[PDB]
Amino acid sequence: MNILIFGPNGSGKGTQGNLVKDKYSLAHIESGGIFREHIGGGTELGKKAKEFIDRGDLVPDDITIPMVLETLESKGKDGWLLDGFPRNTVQAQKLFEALQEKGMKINFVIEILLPREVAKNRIMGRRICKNNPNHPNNIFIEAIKPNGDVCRVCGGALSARADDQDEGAINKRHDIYYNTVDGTLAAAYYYKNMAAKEGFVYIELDGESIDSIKDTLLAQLA
Ligand SMILES: [Fe+3]
Repeated sequence: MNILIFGPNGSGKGTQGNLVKDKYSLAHIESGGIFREHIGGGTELGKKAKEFIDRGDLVPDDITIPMVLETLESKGKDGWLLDGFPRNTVQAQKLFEALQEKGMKINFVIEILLPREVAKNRIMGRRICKNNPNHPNNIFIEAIKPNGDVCRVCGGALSARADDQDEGAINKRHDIYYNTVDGTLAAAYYYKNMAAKEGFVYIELDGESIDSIKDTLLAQLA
């Protein structure tokens, strides 16, 4: 079983991913760890990539893509979930041609739908209990709305991390995702539009009841 998953920052994508690869026993291949296996453990491609990195440059796709495929072959031999790559349409199209050339089928693409404005807001609405950071508090998600200026769960003092209030970096990351011309949503639409031709199933998830979404999906797989 081979899955792609797409979703903006603050859609709980990593969470849904995790739930999926547990239930179906898949290897969660994330775009960061690909470069670690390579650029760390020094593969032929890692070595060539690091020359670009060490210069202030991004890796070109004809290095990036072969790398993604090598990780999928070796770590993904029994089923994989790809999160975070492809970020764009040039990458998406190249990825898909590379996949066909190596005969790896996609079985499901998953897209977590969520409006730009609502996504920013779940990032910004997110407060951390000082007693236990796992205690989920969010001004903008009702189910988990905090209790005054203190933790919904245990009533400890809760603060904001200022990476969550960095509208600079959040909008840069979202300008890329919600880019329907050639960015991440364009990458997902590209797959959506060939789902039937290629015979994979494309699953849309309403990103706005954390565990009623976790079985709109569990239901739709195998
Ligand atoms: Fe707490």
